[PDB]
Amino acid sequence: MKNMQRNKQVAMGRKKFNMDPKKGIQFLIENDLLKNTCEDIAQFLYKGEGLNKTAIGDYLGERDEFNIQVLHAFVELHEFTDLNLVQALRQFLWSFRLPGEAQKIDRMMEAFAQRYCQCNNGVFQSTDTCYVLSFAIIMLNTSLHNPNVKDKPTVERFIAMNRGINDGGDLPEELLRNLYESIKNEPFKIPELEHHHHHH
Repeated sequence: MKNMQRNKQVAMGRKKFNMDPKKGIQFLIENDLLKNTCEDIAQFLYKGEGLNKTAIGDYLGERDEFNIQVLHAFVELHEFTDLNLVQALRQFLWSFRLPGEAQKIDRMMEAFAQRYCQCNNGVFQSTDTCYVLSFAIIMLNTSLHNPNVKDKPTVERFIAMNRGINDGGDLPEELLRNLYESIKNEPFKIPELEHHHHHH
């Protein structure tokens, strides 16, 4: 029952963000409860233990000066080390909103695979494949289930892109069918989704 010091901090921390973003952080970083220099700021700011989505978002998806460092710091806090490339490109652009559309995701992707490689390390050749491939899928899903991009690509086409972008990786065909399956079978993606608006 005796409320531990740490617990008391975690609570007050969430409150800050609720009133204003970057407040809960400065607290832990000011009280030594956290490690500044974009070290721990990643494991926390990136998500935290109940941080306001609107807050973390405003900090992730704009520009700033220090923020850019927080993102580059650690690129593996999207809970998908054992999930898969595609599956990651499905649900990983919410809780913040990416205003502008296809334009910033490019850079964010280069660094995405550049650090996320840890998830596999050797599976996607090195890193280039992980990046170039990632986008290939982001487009697939989009064109797949989109009103402004009514196309509905096929698994074959993907393989057509993989068999060349890999630069030698090749990647099992069966894997391409499963990785792409996560999409066709589990549509939806970047913000501004239908999310079943018909609900009257």
